[PDB]
Amino acid sequence: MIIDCHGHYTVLPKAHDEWREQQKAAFKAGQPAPPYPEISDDEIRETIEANQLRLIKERGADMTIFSPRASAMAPHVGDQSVAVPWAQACNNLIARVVDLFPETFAGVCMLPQSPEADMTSSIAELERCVNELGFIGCNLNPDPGGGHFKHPPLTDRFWYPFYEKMVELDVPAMIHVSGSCNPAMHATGAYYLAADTIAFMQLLQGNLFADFPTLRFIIPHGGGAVPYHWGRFRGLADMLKQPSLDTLLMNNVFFDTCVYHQPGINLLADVIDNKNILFGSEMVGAVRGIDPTTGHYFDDTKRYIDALDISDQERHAIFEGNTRRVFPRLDAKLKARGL
Amino acid sequence: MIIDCHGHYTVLPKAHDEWREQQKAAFKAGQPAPPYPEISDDEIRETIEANQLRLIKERGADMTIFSPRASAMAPHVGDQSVAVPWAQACNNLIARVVDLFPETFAGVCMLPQSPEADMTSSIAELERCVNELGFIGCNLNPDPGGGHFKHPPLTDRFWYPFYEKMVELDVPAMIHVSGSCNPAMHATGAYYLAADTIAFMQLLQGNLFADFPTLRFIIPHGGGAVPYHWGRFRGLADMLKQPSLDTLLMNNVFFDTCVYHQPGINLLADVIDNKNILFGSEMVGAVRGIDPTTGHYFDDTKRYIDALDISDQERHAIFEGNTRRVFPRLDAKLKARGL
Ligand SMILES: [Zn+2]
Ligand SMILES: [Zn+2]
Repeated sequence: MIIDCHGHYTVLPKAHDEWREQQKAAFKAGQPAPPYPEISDDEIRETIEANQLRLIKERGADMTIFSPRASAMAPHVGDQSVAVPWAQACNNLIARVVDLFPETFAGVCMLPQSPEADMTSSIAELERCVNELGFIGCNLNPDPGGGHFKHPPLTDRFWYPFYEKMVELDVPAMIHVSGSCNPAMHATGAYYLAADTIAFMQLLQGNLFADFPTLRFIIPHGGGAVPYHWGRFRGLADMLKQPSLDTLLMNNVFFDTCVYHQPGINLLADVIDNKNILFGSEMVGAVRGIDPTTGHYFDDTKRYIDALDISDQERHAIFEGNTRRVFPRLDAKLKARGL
Repeated sequence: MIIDCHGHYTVLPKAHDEWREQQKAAFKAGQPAPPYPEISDDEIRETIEANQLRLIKERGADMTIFSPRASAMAPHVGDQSVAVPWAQACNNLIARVVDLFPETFAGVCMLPQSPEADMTSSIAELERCVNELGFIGCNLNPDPGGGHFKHPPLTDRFWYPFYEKMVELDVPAMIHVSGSCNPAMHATGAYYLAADTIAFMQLLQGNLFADFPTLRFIIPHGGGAVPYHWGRFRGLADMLKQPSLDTLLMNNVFFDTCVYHQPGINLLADVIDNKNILFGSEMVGAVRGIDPTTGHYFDDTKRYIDALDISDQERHAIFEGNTRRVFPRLDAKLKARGL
């Protein structure tokens, strides 16, 4: 089995983006937001079937772990009064897609984070999503201010009440920022990668997993700059007098394979331990075109693992095993289906 | 010839970092600057001979392109009254080093940048360092605020008068942030690399080198995250409806070889055209220790170049050929010595 660990609901029913701009325009006008529209299951079936389900079929995947659209999380302007109904509405959409397609999609939640609030409503939405909607994970935005890193590092006690709910519920988080309000910083091509790189160093500077020994993070997009500069990060453990990386982090930190070329993927498999590598592609996302240089899709990352010269034990772990051990609720669901 | 294009004067005379802390502490009230100390040729020569030159010898290099200490250039709080005398004092030390060891060190200057100012004083110090001190390039800081990316992208018209001076003096710039004022961002493990990645995407969003076709940038640390995610950046060129990377950027953008492990060095060599790779090591810098996994130093990047399977012309471009074309003034100085 091939479980795609990274994916967002990007091609949406039209009334959803419509309401989102009315909710945005009503808040900056001092008005309440209009009622959320009704969306048909056939409309939801249409968006999914035309896009995600088609490519999963073509590309030989079985499941995709599905979360709200990453750019549209935009936890900026304005406040919690926008963030909570928006986060709730997007995850309700994710829950409905799983209802219509439960053998293929597993849910991961966005959180109603915003710069002016602590993690109280996100702990609520995580609980609502895991307990009532059957979700298996969350998306954690390390900079809900969106491009100036004006929020505390992930080792800060600001985050500690949130991590306790994660560990009790046994759910991991993918560190994942959203849209950028910084003109100097494009989101999907720079801001995503910088936050990944910064997040990994933040953990390297501290000892979070001394406090939460079972807490597990995924840093997406092959870990930002990190495997490419792996030797730089090992040497900094020594420069900081910190424990070696294999013990400090790599039992709690895992990287996905949304690196969009064979040489980036060849390097990931070469430098990061097989158990820390999770298959992902983030299809219908940042890079939707074909590679002139290969004739295959950029985000068809299975082709890079499939082209690797690895053992079947290694193929099983990237494609299915690693994700099921980091997401226990998904392992438990697949056992209960005999898989 | 073996020229290390990236290197800082990191081990300083005691009074310099001392005077830096008094210039900071005097500004902590309303005071002018304390007396700048006198520094001897023998003290300076000692630090160089105990450090950089000894390692050049053992690592078998001929030249180092030398710039002020990068972490301590960081002009946080406050303004030009600090940034200009600090840069002048810093650049003088590099000038004196080259005076003492001129066949071995070539000078590149830091600039008097600060968040509230334009490039007027930066233009002056570059002219002063190039015209009067004979420098061959500069270090250009895209975020002097020290950790928040609150400054305009490198494509903005804010930067154009400075590029005009770079263009007239025939000096390139290495894109370089400094120390971090962000609690969420360690400098050498995140901020250095995060800025490199953000800098490259900014230029990919626009067409700066249509305006300044002779403008040349070096993005250090193997391009930050950039070669590792080259397919993501190529695929984003189509997503942005933009010209291809080889034509939009790769006649004007150069990457050094400060990637501190063989597989990262293997990837950079693999995806970046030979003409865009400049040998560097940033020795005695962020990572000063030995690699347990290899038995050689992390920052001994020449050893990684030596292990590549490339032609002698290809080795020639990395070690001597590419940098002599990007720093014409040094080509002319080396030509003027018959080499
Ligand atoms: Zn994503
Ligand atoms: Zn440097």
